[PDB]
Amino acid sequence: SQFDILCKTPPKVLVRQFVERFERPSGEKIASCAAELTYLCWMITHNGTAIKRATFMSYNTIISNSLSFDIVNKSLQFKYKTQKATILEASLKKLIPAWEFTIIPYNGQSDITDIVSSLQLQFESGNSHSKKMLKALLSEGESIWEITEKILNSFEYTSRFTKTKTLYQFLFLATFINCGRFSDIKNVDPKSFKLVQNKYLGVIIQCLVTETKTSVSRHIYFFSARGRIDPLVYLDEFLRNSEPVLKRVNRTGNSSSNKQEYQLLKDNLVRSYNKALKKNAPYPIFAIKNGPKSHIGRHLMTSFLSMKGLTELTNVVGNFSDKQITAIPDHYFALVSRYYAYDPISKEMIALKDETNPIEEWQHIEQLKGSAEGSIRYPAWNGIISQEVLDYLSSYINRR
Amino acid sequence: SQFDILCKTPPKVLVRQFVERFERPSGEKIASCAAELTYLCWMITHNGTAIKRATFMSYNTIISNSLSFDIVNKSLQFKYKTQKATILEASLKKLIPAWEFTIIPYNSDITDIVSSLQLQFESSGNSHSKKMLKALLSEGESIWEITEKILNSFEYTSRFTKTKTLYQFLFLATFINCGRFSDIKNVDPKSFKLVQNKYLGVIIQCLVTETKTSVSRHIYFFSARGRIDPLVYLDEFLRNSEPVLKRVNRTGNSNKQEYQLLKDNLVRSYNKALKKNAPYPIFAIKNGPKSHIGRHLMTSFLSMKGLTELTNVVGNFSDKRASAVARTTYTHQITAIPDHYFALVSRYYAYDPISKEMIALKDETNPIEEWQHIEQLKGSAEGSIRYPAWNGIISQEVLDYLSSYINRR
Amino acid sequence: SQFDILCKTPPKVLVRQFVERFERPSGEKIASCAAELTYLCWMITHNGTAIKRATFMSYNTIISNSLSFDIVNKSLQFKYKTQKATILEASLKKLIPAWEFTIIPYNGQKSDITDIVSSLQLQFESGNSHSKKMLKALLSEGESIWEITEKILNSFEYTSRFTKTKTLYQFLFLATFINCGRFSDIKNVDPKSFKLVQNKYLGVIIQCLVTETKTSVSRHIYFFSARGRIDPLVYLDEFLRNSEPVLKRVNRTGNSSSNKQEYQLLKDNLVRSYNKALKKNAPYPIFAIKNGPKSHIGRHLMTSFLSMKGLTELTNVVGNFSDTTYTHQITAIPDHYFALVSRYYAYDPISKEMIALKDETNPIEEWQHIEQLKGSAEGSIRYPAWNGIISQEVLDYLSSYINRRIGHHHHHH
Amino acid sequence: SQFDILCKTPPKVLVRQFVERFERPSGEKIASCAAELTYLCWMITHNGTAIKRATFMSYNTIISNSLSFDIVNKSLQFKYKTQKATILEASLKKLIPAWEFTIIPYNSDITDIVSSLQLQFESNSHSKKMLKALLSEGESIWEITEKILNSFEYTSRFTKTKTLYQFLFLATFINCGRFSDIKNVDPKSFKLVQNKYLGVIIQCLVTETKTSVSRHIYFFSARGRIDPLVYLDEFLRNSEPVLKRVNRTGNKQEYQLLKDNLVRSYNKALKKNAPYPIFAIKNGPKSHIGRHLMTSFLSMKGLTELTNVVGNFSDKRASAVARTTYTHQITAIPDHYFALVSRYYAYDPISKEMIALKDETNPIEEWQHIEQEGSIRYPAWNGIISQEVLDYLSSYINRR
DNA sequence: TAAGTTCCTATTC
DNA sequence: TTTAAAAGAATAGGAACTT
DNA sequence: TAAGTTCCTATTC
DNA sequence: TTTAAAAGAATAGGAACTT
DNA sequence: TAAGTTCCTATTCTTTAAAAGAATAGGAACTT
DNA sequence: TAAGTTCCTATTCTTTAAAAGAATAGGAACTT
Repeated sequence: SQFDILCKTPPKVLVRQFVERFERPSGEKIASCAAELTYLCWMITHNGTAIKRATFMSYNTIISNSLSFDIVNKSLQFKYKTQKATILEASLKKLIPAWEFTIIPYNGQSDITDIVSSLQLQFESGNSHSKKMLKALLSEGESIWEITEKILNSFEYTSRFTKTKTLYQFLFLATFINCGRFSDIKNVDPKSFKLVQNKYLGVIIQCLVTETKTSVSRHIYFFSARGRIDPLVYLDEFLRNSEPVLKRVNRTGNSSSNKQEYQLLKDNLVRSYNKALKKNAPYPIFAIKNGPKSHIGRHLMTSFLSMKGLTELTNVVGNFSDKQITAIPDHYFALVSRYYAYDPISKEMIALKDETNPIEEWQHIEQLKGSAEGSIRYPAWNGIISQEVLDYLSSYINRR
Repeated sequence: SQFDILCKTPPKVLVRQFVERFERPSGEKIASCAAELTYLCWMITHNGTAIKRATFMSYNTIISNSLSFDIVNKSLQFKYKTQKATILEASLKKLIPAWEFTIIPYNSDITDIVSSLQLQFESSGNSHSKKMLKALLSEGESIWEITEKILNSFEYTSRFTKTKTLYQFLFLATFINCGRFSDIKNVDPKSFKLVQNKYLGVIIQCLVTETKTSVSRHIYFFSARGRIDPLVYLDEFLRNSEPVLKRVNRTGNSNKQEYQLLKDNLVRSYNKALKKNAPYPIFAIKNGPKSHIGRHLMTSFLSMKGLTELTNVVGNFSDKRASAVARTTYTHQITAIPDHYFALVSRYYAYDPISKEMIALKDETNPIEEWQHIEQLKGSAEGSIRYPAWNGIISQEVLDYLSSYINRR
Repeated sequence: SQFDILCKTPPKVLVRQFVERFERPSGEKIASCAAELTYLCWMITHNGTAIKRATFMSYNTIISNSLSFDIVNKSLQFKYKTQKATILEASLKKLIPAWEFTIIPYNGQKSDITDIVSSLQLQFESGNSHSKKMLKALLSEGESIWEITEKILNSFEYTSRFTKTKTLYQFLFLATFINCGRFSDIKNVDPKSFKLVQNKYLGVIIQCLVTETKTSVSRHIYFFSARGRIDPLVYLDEFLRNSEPVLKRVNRTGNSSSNKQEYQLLKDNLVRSYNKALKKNAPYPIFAIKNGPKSHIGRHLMTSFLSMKGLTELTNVVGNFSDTTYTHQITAIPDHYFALVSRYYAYDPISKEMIALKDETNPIEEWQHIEQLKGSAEGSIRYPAWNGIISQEVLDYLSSYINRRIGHHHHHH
Repeated sequence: SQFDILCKTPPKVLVRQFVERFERPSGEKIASCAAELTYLCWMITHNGTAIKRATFMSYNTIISNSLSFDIVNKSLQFKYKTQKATILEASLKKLIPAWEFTIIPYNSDITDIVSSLQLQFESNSHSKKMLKALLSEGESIWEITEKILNSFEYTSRFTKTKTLYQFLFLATFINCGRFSDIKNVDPKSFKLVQNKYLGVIIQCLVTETKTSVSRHIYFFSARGRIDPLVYLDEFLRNSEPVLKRVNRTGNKQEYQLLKDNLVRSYNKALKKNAPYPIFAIKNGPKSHIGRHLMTSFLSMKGLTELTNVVGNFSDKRASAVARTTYTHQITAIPDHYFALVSRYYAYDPISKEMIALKDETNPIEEWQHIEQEGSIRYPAWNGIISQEVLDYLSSYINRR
């Protein structure tokens, strides 16, 4: 990819390659300065700070779409998300004195007559059909859990391979359960899996994601759930069909010191996943272009919590901005696991008289040792995922 | 109304009518550009976004009160709630180059300040009202006693059965739902449904979309033990008022709703009435709560019973415990008033702060069991006959239920 | 006072009197425009909003000290706490076109090395920070907060010239300590707001309300039984039987009298004599320092007491330091606060609960004994000057507690 | 030291010496204005307020590293932590009109950004992880404490250094204080203070703390193989009062408990005798280990409420107005804290109580036997440390 | 087969 | 999706001596 | 006869 | 001492008619 | 020697403002 | 009569932006 090449190219070389384009003013050469120009405009406006893959990608597109130049008057202009265009224009000139640069703001700073004619148009005959469907999804009959199962099911046969089937369901259920984004699941450090105690379910599986959108680390969980949908089961299926992925570098920094060497899922999994979700459209919402896809899980849990009147948890669970890395309260999992119910009147979690009590089953599992069969059931993750974890999951699975 | 005419006038025409005023500079013409100017300043600062009736009304008043101009120097100024006055001034000029505009922040001149002070000095903000409400509450009478007394103050003083019916309905409705006037008025009569409630069997639910914070909420009506029965007042309301055509409330032009539950002006006569029959001192205070009393009453009721956790949900308050973004684009489902809320307000149950439970009052009549007796009852479609004006508008399932409940008593 | 006259003068008249000063340009006339000018600069910069007595007093002084003018060039300048000097200058001119005004910031941009140096050079060779030094000592040395409180309280016992002043000083001091309030917090109490309020640790305590506080955030002022030689109820008793209700002083230009308290608890000038007294009978060094805390001592003491005991969470609430329903917002003090300050209990850091001292007398039970016999409206007889002002329920309670204290057979039947 | 000389030099003289450097523009003279310039820039930006040793040291280094000048154009520039460079530049000029000064923010141009990036291209989290490891492994806090304490037992070259290291370490742990918290103790403030659990404990006072918020330092009898009183005894009988080093350009205090340079020697020692891996890490905690240990101890025992008080962490409950203006008495460390750390008791998280460990020796009763000489055992501190204290310690020791 | 990927561009958060 | 950069004041470390 | 007051000015919050 | 100012969108009120 | 010292430099922690407004403390001449 | 209406004006609630950055969704053209 372009970004990968950028990261491979030495700084001095980049500035070199950029300058060369202007010695023998060629349309073929100046029109390919987009990547380089992006890098430069950033390095300038941020004094050397590294640039993230996504951000670079975005800006590079913006520059490409706006780049225009006059080889005769030695002038060149383009758009860039910045407000100190001057400082940037100047710095650019210093690198290529002969030329005159013009940075055009990406954001508009709105003529009446247009606004009017546009209004006049509307008068005669928001455009968020996406929000309309999302309301329906939740507004009609089915409960959140019913919708979850149905979506989860839509991949069951439509998938071409067991791996993809396994991945889609795992990813979807994972996103819902943690109210996380695709990346929150994908960037998990497989080596961070641990067994953590929870006074309601005994123990739950916890892993860590560092490379999140807002760069605020958060935990991702997996736990036993009462009913036809059991996260542990899908985690099991996931593990026995997929393998660790080398952490893709996503920023120009050269930092090779401390960092995760692996990641839980493949970066491109999202494309196929969305493409799948799009086709097997279990609900209308998924037919809408640019409508939520992999995100859906996020929106679902966010709604679930708001509906249950537990918005206090929303922030913690969904990892947002509020006023060690903050952990999810014990009762959250109690609820989502379905072994308990939230009582509005007293505000406590009440377990369902259903026979199986998660706590007692963990104890039965915790007891009988001498069964490192976990490392035998999950060969590809052996040596990667804590054995204590692999053994627990393995047991739980066999033990049922 | 002016706003209605604004909505009826085609955009190009508005800009037309505005420009004309400046070709033959007349005082009679420039002094009437307020409405148009309001619309324009908005459209400009919001890039075509529609403007809401109330907001337009407000701004239009502000412009009217501040509009001043010099026909000779071709200059014109006025106040407008904005901080990017320049952008606005410029855009205005482009439409009428000859003139120079000056937008003054709504954030004055001494002689005015003075005369105004001189005025105040001679004649003998909301603090008094809050104190009076606390009084109203801190004296023998319970929330329900106060509710009944107010409800009664209209019983005789009203000039017509309709007005009497409307006032009581509105008041009780506002209290019961902890809603504002508008929360009751903008209900979509076509959204009435029967919804189950584990404490009362079923309750009537309707929907309001056009709320102050634009966050939709539900409005309810349910059987209540005691002298005051919401269902009864709903019955009286329905048999004396008729569906109201939904007033247009924004310049836009479409998620329709042809009707609304009450008349927009009902609030004026209602407050005027509440003011005169002043059942309590609080109502004598100028600018003191009027139609808002209902809301304050229930808010107090819940707090006093120590259930402030519900207050937010019932009063439909923007919830701040969840990220802004978590709200704006990730939440897609109206929060639900918890079942027990109605149990309490219905008076068929009581709240035990210690056991955190709803203790049914041994009153003979059991809400749940009576609904079953009513639900069994079939064929009797006397609902559409009892509420002719709402027939075809309000779900027949609802009209039949109410009708039965009423007759069945 | 000048401020009172300002409030009595009709707006149009003020502007009148001000303008007149500039028609027959006289030094005797222009030099007396300070009050008027203060009022005007405020009304202008605040669009008619009223001005508070203290603020007016302050600004008027600042203007008086800086006012200067040229009758020939028809120019006049002065300092005023503002940053939009221009808007102000203009508005002034419009009122008197002939003249040119110049508002000078009270708080300029703000020095020069050589000065800084010579100043340092001065110091190298060789009362506000000395204030903080003494306050630390006061608390740092032996004595406990309660010991210091008693000692100060006593310093007035024999140095006062009248029983009333003695009574007032001790009441005020103890009141300020107990509520961690300022002089004004005690002075502006609405005598008509006294009420009996329940407290799970002491049975009941006396509560009153102050609205006119510095930060305009209302707060409650309390009085309660305390175990030991210092009993707030006793000093309240002495206070009430020697002082009378004070008509509420008007403290803002508003004409509004429509609704407001007609009485205030203490006299505005009490603070002068009180500080003067505290200054002389200087029970401790701290009080000798010029501009050092005087009536404010109470506030510092309690703040320190709470910090020392590690209960800073209460500090804000009790001291009313700034940080739904249709309600006059006033946050109250948690029940346990009074438990502590009353001395009938102790704070246990390990569990965070209040533990009563096995001392025989338990306050709750005594309130019950008092609550039982009523009908003895002996309160209105003991506090004649407050009768009809302070709730009878309150006067009767205090009265009983007092009698039921010194002893008497009828009060013990 | 330079700073000491600064404090010894009269203000007028400093400004004198500074000005002289610019009359006969000499590289040898202008290049030595760093100290003086530091002082001045401070005095200017703070209107005469004194400057602290550490702060002066830091700024002086920054100026030295950036100072550059042109004797011909009579210009001089340097970096300084400030944002009102102009005001400063001006003031400087007024003192030496002929010259033009340029203050550069300490906290651009492409070629620099580039070369800097080119540099990086070619070439904190670990320490925290290592501490967690150190903690999350069999050995209890007290076991770790003893082991570290022992690592000096033989590796030390003198009895004094051995004595000092162990004392300092145990002191830091016990009080959850920094090096300075122990070093700046006023030896004349030692007292006997009552404790409802241990009878009495030794209390001293530190005024010159980092946050300038005074705090108390304690020493008390502890059950087990590690007894603070014993190490205090060893300390006292091998070291002696240190003259309080002046730490600001300006409130006497004739002595301090330890030597300012003790920390270097101590860290160097801790580094070599590395009892644990953590100590091998460059820039990893050294003398700071004690605080971290206690901080962890309290958190682990679930008593974080105490942490703030014991560690003297700036309180954020009471407002700044409250804290600044109206607070004049050091928050008292709760009695039970010492009960715990002394090991004569245990904390019951459920009953919220101190459960005395049936150990035979009762701390309270032994104090009484003692309460029912010292100046001869601690000659160097005689007349300095309260006799009441020296006698108590002396007894306790002999009575052992 | 295309569902799956691959590597940008377009949109949304 | 988010929203505190920096001054101010310690605690490590480096290098060359010292006991 | 000085502690108390009155009504500003100076300082501090 | 305190420290979010203001745009945006309801709910009261005033005045002159209607019934 | 090499741990232990000096005396800076390099790193890693902790705390942060300014001024309009509105009290409280003090100065003098007067009251009692 | 005045309560009840109109149609603004006056008051009193309520919630906030904008944009640089960083992901997720979609378009075309290859792969198992």
